[PDB]
Amino acid sequence: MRIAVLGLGYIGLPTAIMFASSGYDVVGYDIRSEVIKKINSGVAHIIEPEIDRRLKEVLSLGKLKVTDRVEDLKGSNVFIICVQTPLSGDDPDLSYLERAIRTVAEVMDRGALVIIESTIPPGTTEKMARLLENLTGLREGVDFYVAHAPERVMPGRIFKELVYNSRIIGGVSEKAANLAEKLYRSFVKGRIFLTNATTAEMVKLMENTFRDVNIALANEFALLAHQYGVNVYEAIELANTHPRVKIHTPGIGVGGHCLPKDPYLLLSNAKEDFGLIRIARRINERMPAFAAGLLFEALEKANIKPSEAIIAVLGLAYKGGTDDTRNSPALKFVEIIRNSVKEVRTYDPYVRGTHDSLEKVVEGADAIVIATDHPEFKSVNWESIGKSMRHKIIIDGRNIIKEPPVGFIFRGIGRGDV
Amino acid sequence: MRIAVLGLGYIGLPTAIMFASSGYDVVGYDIRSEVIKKINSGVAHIIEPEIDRRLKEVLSLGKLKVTDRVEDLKGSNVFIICVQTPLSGDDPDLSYLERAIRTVAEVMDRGALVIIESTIPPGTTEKMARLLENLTGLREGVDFYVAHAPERVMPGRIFKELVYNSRIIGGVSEKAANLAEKLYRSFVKGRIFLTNATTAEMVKLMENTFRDVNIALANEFALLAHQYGVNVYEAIELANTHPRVKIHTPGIGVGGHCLPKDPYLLLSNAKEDFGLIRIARRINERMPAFAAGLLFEALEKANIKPSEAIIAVLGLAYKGGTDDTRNSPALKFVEIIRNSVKEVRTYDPYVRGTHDSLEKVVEGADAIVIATDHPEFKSVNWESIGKSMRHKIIIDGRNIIKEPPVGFIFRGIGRGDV
Ligand SMILES: CC(=O)N[C@@H]1[C@@H](OP(=O)(O)OP(=O)(O)OC[C@H]2O[C@@H](n3ccc(=O)[nH]c3=O)[C@H](O)[C@@H]2O)O[C@H](C(=O)O)[C@@H](O)[C@@H]1O
Ligand SMILES: CC(=O)N[C@@H]1[C@@H](OP(=O)(O)OP(=O)(O)OC[C@H]2O[C@@H](n3ccc(=O)[nH]c3=O)[C@H](O)[C@@H]2O)O[C@H](C(=O)O)[C@@H](O)[C@@H]1O
Repeated sequence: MRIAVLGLGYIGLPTAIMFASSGYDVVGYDIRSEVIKKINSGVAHIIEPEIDRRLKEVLSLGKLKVTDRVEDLKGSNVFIICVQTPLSGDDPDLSYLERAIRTVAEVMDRGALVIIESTIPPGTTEKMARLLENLTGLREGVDFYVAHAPERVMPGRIFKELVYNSRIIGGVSEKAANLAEKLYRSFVKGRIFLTNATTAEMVKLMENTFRDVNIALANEFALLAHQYGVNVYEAIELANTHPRVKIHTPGIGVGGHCLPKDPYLLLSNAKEDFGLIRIARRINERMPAFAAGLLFEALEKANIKPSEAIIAVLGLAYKGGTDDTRNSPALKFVEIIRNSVKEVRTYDPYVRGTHDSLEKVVEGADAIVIATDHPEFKSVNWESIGKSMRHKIIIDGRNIIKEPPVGFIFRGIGRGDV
Repeated sequence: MRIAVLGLGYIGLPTAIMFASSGYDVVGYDIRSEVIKKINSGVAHIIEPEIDRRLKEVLSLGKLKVTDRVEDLKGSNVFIICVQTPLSGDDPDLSYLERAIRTVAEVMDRGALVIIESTIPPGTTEKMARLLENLTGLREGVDFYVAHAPERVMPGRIFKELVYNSRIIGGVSEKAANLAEKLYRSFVKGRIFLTNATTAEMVKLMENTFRDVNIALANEFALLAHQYGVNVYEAIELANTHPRVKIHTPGIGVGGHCLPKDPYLLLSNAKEDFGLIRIARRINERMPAFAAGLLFEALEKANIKPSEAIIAVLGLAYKGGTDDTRNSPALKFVEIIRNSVKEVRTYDPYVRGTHDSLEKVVEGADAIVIATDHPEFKSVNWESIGKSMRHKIIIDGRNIIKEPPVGFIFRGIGRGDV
C-alpha cells in the first residue's frame, strides 16, 4: 500500500519514516525544495534522536522516497497531512492546511483515505472533507474517507512516543476511522481510540490547553513563593508526591510551536467562554517581563546604571536541548530589555548568538540571565565564570541554579528562599 | 510516649487511632462533650471504613482515651492539633486554632512537641510558635518544638492513605521536623519529606489549589463542549490517555470542607497575584447557576412555566457515597431555584431530603436534576421511572447519565452531544 505524507516538518518527517519502516511504501512531499534536497542526502534538516539512523534505513530499504512534485503523489492510497497551523494575527492560520487539501484533491482517486494530522479548531476536518467533495465530485464515506489523527509526540522523544503513546482518531465517517486505525496499528503499541472528527479535534486542543493552563498555575505559585519565602521548585517537587497532584514547571516563559497558540485555536470559534484559558495565556505571555523585573531589581541592588549595563542572555531556543527558537521566551526577553540597557549579548550552544561561547559572552558582563535550560548550563563553574564578569549577577528563569553561587547577587523566578 | 490529639474530626480521630495502635498512649481531646460521649462507647461519630473496628480496638486495649477535660492533657509529650480552619467571610478563620494553641500552652511541659495538622495560610505555624513562647516563657527549638504536618488523606480511604501516602513535615526548627518524623514513622510507610514550616504550609495549599483550578478548567471545557457538539466527559476520558494529561471532572459544583476555601487561604495574605487561582474559584462557584440555566432552558423547551414547575433534585451530599452536605453544590442549587419554581423536592439515600425514595420524589414531577453522583443513580431505569412523571426532563450535573434516556428532554453540564 502507498502512503503520501504532506509536510515534512519535525513531526511529518518522523511520521513518514515510521510508516516506511513499518511495511508501507511512502512518498514524503514538501513544497520546500530545499528540505527535499537535504533529506535525500540521508541527513534530516531537523534534530531529533534517531532520525538520521532511521531515515537512512528507509531510504536504503527503498521504502521511503521524498519529493517536491505533486505528480509523484498520484496513485497513493493514503494521504497524511502534517502541515503547520499557527495563528494569523488572532485567528487560526489554516492556509497551509487548505493548500495541502487542494494538492490532495489534484491527485486523489476513489477509495483514498485522507488523514489530517495537523492540530485544528473543532469542525475543521469536516470542512476540509466538504472541500474535497466539492473539488472532486466524490462523496466522503462512500468514494473516499477522511479522518483526523492528531499527534501526541514530544519533540526529543518522537520515535519512542510514536510507538508507545495511546492516540485518538476521529473519523468524518466511521469507516474512515476504522481504515486509519488499521494503518497506525502497524507500529502503534499504545491504545487507539476511535471517535468522531470534532471530538478528536477538541481532545487534542484540550490536551495542550491543560498543559498551558497548568504551567500558568505554576507561574502564579512562583509569584506567591516570592512573598512567602519559598523555593517554588522545591515546593512543587514536594507537592507532586501527593497521589493526585502533578503541578507543572514555572519559568521565564512558554515557547514552541504548540502551547502558545493551541489554546487560541480552542477558543477561536467559541461565542462564549469563562476566560480561564485566556488568563492562563496572559500569565505565561507575561513571564519574560517578570524576569525583566528581577533583572532591574538586581541591577539596582548592585548600584549599576541600566544605560551602561551589559547583559549576557544564556539560551535562545524555546527549551533545552533544541536549536529551535520558535516563540521562544528568550527572544521576547531580549526584545523587552534591548532598549533599556547598553548591550545585550546572547549565547546558545545550539543556536548562533552574538557570542560563540559561554566564557566569551560573560566576559566583562554585568549580569547573566538564564533563559533556556540547556544541559551545558547545568555543569557550569559559576565561581570561575564570575571572576571574568564586571559584576556577579545571575537571574535564573529556568531552574538551572539550585544552591546560589557564592558572592553572586542571585534572583530566580519563584525563588523566594534567597 | 503520651500523645494528645486536639480536635476529633474526620482527620483528628483517625489520627489518634493510628497512633494508639502504633505503640503510643493517646488522649483524644475535643470541646464537644457530645462527641466524646459517642466516641467512648458509640464508636465514631463519623462514618469511615474500618473506623469502628479500629476504634474499639484501641479503646479496649487502653491505648486510646478520649475526653473534654483539659486537665487530662497534662503529662503529654506530644500535642497534635487537627481543628478546623474554615473561612469567616473572606478571612481565614484561625480562632479554632488559636484556641487549641492556648489550651496546649496551659498544659504543656518543657521538651514538648507541638504539631499543627490543620490546613493554614503560610506563616501561621511560626506565628503560633511565637504565641506559645509568649504564653509559656519557653523558646521553640530549645525548650519545646513546633512543626506543621499537613494531611493528604481522602475521606473514604483515610486509614489506607494515612499509612501509604507520602507526606510533608515542616518544622519551625530543624529539630522539630526530625522529632516529628520519628513520631510519624511509627505508622507511615510512605515517604516523609522534611522542610521548613512555611514551605509545608504552602505545599499543602498548592495541592488543593491545583485540584480546584483544574476542576475550573474542566468546567470551561464543559462550556466549550456545548458549543462544539461534544460530550465533555468522553473527551476528558480520551484526553487523559495522553501520557502528560489528567484533566479533572466538571459538574454542578465543588463542595466539601477543603477545596471551597483552601485557595482563599493561599491568597489571603498575598499582596500580589496573577488572578488564575481567584477566577478559577469564581468559575466553580457559579456552576450551580450554570445547572439552573440548563433547567430553565429545558422547561422552556417543554413549554412549562417555571413558577408552576415541580423539580426533583436527586442528591444533597457534596459528593457521591457520603451523607456529608458541607458546602454542597446541591444545596446551593436548591437555594438558587427555590423562588423561581413552584416546588423543590429532594432525595438522597444518605441524607433525608423532602422525600424518602426516588420513586416518591419523581412522582408527578416536571424535571429531575441530578446533583450528586450517588451509586444508586448509576443503575436507575430512567425510562421506567419516567412513566410516573408529569414531564420527562432530566438535567445531569454529575455525568450520571451516559446515553440519554429515551423520550426525555435531556441536558447535562458539558453535554454538547445532545
Ligand atoms: C500535553 C502535552 O504534553 N503536549 C506536548 C506539546 O509538545 P511541545 O512541543 O509544545 O513541548 P513542551 O515540552 O510542552 O514545551 C513547550 C514549551 O513549554 C515550556 N514548558 C513545558 C513544561 C512545563 O512544565 N513548563 C514549561 O514552561 C517549555 O520550556 C517550552 O517552552 O505539544 C505537542 C504538539 O501539540 O505537537 C504534543 O504532542 C506534546 O505531547
Ligand atoms: C489534592 C487532593 O486530592 N486533595 C484532597 C481533598 O479531599 P476532599 O475532601 O476535598 O474531596 P475531593 O474528592 O477533592 O472532592 C471535593 C469536592 O470536589 C468535587 N470534585 C472533585 C474532583 C473533580 O475532579 N471534580 C470535582 O468536582 C467533589 O465532587 C467534591 O464536591 O482535600 C483533602 C484535605 O485538604 O483534607 C486532601 O487531603 C485530599 O487529598
